[PDB]
Order: sequence, then C-alpha cells, then structure tokens
Amino acid sequence: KLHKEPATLIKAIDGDTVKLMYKGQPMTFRLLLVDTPETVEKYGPEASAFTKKMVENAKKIEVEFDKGQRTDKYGRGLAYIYADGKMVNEALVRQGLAKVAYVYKGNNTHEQLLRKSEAQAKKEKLNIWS
Repeated sequence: KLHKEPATLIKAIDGDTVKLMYKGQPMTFRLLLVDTPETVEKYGPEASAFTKKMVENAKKIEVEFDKGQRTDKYGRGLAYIYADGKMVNEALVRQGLAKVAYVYKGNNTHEQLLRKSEAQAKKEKLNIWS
C-alpha cells in the first residue's frame, strides 16, 4: 500500500516540478504521470500558475511515492503530490492542463485514475484539448 508523507512547500518551479522540504531536506519533485506544457509553450503559463496556486494555498502538502523507482536521472523525486487531500497530478489532468505521461519504471498505481480524468477533460474540450 502507498503511504502519504508530509512535506512543506519551498518553491513551485513550473507545472510538473515542485520544490519541497521532505524529511528535513529540500528536494525537487517531478509529478508522476503527467506532462504539462513547458513555460513558453501554449498553456505552459496556465499549468504553472495552476500548480503554484494549488500548492501555495494548501494548509497541508503530502507526497506519495509509487512502487517503482523514486527518483529520476536528474535527482528529482517522483511522486503524487496532494494539496489538502486533493491530488495535484489528477487536478492538472482533469482541468486539461496536462496529459497522462507513459508509465516510468513501474510507477503506475494511479495511471487508470488519471486516464479517466484525461478522457473527460478531452470530452469537454478543456484547454489543451480545445
């Protein structure tokens, strides 16, 4: 079973990357299973703003590692980030501000959930899907 761990926001970089204090040390996290537009790509600024707003206004930030590899080649943690219980990864996808990325090294626990939301956002021709 996956476990949520508290973190404290340090700095939101862009749509899919956040800087957090995790276990008494700063660390950069790359949001699992999502590909947001890079800031400046169409919708890049919107995905960045959405992620920033979501994590700054949160009272509680939690990180949840998946069952596969926990860090990428650049040393970024790979996790699902929760802001007051709401998963940022899913929130971005549901809003049409990101696409579900290909599974990476066995980290696929929430792939189905995100695929459903993406289908719906696409069905609503939201943002990236307009």
